[PDB]
Amino acid sequence: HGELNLNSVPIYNGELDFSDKIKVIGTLEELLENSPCSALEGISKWHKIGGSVKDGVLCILSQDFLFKALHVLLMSAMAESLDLQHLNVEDTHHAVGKDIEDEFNPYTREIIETVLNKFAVQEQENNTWRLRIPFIAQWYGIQALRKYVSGISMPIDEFLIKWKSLFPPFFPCDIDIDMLRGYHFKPTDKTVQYIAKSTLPMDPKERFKVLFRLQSQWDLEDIKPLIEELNSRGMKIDSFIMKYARRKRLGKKTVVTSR
Repeated sequence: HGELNLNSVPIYNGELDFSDKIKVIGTLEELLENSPCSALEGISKWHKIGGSVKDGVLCILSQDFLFKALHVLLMSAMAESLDLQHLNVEDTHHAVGKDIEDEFNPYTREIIETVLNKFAVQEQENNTWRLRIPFIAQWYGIQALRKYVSGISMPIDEFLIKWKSLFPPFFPCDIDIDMLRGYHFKPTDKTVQYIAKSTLPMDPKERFKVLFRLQSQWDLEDIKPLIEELNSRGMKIDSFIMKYARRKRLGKKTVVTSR
């Protein structure tokens, strides 16, 4: 089957008393034993979907709670001047809990560890993590697209500001709309709009037709992640595009338009 069996794995959205509002899995070892995948596949996928444990219950963080956890992690790590290139769970967990004392702190050690396993890579020195900064930047940008430019467009300079304002002050990343290839289109060359690739036509002629209505000229790198799902012959993407559209290679940039 190749995937984890999430049948009994509940979604955690920051609730106060998770174990009572929830036939539970308590351990990742248990989940792997009951899953039709290898241990390495199961562990890797656990990290990508944001699997965690809360109140002894194996769970999966909701996308809203994962966003909030990453955001407070980044604010707190900058506020304590942690080394974003050498983070350990202990300092990071302490940094986020420092100013959460009078109420409910859902950001336990395991939640912190889930965020780091999703947005960071562990170094083969200590039990230490290095943030994947461009990946975090892209993930923020995707949230900004969905919130601000779902069904309407926005000038590029205004969008970049709203995108940048999600980061902690002094966060060491330069952002660039090219990070969001596969998640947006440019209705004009100075505006941007969100697009969800999952909702595009499964017929390639119809998909290219729809994409040229959104944007009459595409850089090949911009349209590629929106069409590659249909390239089942595995050919070079330029040859695939040439079957359904016109290409013109400029200097090094290829521009693609309808035929």
